[PDB]
Amino acid sequence: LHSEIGRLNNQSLLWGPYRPNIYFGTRPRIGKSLMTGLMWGKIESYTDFQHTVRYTCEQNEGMKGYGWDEYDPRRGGIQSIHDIQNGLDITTSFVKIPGGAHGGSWAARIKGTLNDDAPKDQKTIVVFYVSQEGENSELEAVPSENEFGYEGDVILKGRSEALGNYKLVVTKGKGVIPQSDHDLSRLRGPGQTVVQSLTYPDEVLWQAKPILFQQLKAGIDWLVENKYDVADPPPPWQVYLLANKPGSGNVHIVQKVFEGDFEFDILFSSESAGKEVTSKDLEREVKQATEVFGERFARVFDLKAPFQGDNYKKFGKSMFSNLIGGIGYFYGHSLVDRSYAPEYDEENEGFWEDAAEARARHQEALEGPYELFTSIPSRPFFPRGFLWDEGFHLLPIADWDIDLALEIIKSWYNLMDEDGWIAREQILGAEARSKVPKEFQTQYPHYANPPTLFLVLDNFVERLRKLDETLSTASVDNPEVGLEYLRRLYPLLRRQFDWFRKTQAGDIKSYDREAYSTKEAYRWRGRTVSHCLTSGLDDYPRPQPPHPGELHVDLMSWVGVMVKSLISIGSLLGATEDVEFYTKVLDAIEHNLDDLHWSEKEGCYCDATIDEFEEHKLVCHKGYISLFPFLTGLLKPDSPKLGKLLALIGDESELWSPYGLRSLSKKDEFYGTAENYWRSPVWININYLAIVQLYNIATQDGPYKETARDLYTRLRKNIVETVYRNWEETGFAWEQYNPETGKGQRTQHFTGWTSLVVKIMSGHH
Repeated sequence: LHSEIGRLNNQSLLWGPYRPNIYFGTRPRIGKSLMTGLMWGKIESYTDFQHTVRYTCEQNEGMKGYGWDEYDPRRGGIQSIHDIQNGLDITTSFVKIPGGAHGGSWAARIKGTLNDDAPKDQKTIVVFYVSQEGENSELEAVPSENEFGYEGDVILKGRSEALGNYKLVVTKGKGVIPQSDHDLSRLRGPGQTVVQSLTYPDEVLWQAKPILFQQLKAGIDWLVENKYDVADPPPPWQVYLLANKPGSGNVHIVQKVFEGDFEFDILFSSESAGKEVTSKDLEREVKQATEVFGERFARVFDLKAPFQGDNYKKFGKSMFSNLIGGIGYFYGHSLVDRSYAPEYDEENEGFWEDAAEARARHQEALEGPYELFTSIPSRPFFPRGFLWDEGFHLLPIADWDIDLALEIIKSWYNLMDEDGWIAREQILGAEARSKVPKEFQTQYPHYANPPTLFLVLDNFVERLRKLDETLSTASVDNPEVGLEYLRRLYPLLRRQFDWFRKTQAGDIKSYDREAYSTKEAYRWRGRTVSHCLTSGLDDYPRPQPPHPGELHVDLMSWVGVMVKSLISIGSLLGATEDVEFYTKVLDAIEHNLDDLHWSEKEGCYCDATIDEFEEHKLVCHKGYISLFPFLTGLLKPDSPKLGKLLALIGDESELWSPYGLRSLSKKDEFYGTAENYWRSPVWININYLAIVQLYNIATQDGPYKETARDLYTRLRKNIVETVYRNWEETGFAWEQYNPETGKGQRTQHFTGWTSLVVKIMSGHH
């Protein structure tokens, strides 16, 4: 029965608009299969279309905003695109019809409304692009009855081993289509829908913009050869109509030209299900999906005061939809240095100089291919998987559909190598690579990343202890199924636990260092003079200069996070001998945290080095790190240490801003310095951690209960209000928030862990 629920998940999830990197497109969770993509662009001149056409997501002055208003990966949703440069408001409704053996049918409606500042007679080119990968698959445009193209529907008939027999329909649509009076119209027709059927080698099918322009250039070239010139030129929009050439190939371009407003449907019908999907079907299914989404949101995201209002529900719905709407499917080779150079051991002083040099050898090679099914931090800037980012993304998603979360966990853990390493950044496929500057492509098997995924596993277990509808929760409702998942997964967690210990261990036994345990002490590999990429808090101030003697309090606490999860998961499966070792390791970390990291002079935890005279120095920079053992849920509520920390959090002159907790205290000499990623600004992800911990202290018999309650109340308000104000003003979620002015800065469309704000509003942690 485990594989039963599994088999039904595969099916429910297989289709999706899983191409977050582009404005709108669909592809299933299969590496080499059928992919679609939408392009549009105004045409005012003979040259302008190359600059206007939209495809892959961007964010600039040209585009106001965009994203999902509602979205379930199981049902579909609705997307709003507000395009200034093209005078266009676009709606993409996507919807999935369960049926057959192949993962259902699906449908989409593309609706374009000129805004007020567009000419009422604007000519807009629209392209739906369709490609298929595989050796023994076939896709064919049924040709038109009319001479030069299509007066109505365009029907694609295809077959693959993966999808079986299907047909894809691009409907006639509503809207004025411009007619041309020119001599050209004898040969090209006056204006109609047109199709071109091409074949390219599979590996380039994704490069749709160039493929398209290659045809457009080909057409213009033809005009020039055939004596169409400046004496009597055809109108621009007719020059950019492709000559109709339907047939079979791995690439089909469907082109429409519209005058004024327009809309059209795409209907994908699985042969193996009932009768085909019709426009009346899509309308019905859309409407019902909206209602189910409405209903679930109220249950799962019941916003507590003072955020019960409609304004905040709209905002909550947008933060969530964007987060879960950003899920994509990725497939391709990763780029790895398997050289395992000695210099990456980082055991000499000046080790960054060494490791720099090993990198310059360039022994990295492509490998895989691999698949990953994941949410992303940002459609326009970061449409790929990030290791620690995902722990936070899944916290709201877990709430909404735990089975989907567990699917994403499973996907991530399938990337783990023999040693128990997952690359912190998953760039699978040339399409993913296309958007990444070469310097950042190569992954390194000695680079760690905060095990934030464990945090979601935490939520699962607590839920465990205590049809679309059914499947979302199936893995908690049916605990035989629940435990089986954790059974298969456990080894890999354990492997990763050990991996941390083998590769990210610090030195006690070789230094002027005493502590309750000699085993437990951790250091991030990867670190450069000014940076520590692998910790996540890339430019948070660290010991100077970097040094193999370092120990890093954040890292230690992350290990704490894992031991606690393994303990809990171990119990659930009765790994006697295993639980015991974890309990030893835990007990040690608690003691050693205090021994190695706690400062009495400073009343908070700190990082550590060894000196210009070879003894153990603590180095305190009041900030997020300083709070780490707290943020990670490692302190007993009655702890005095807890006390002095809550002092630090609450302290206006240190961390406490009107807008949330500052990455780093104003008292620190490094406040506001360098590039200032983590040297002041406000981060929803760390603030989220704090808020959860406060609430835990605040709902327990214990001596801080009431200092906790005041802090949770005020932080929760501060954080939500900043994200909201900024969303209201700019329509975006932002990567971080200015501590002085409250303004969103850095990466827009960051959904992204800024979406955690729906979980902050809905309380009950």
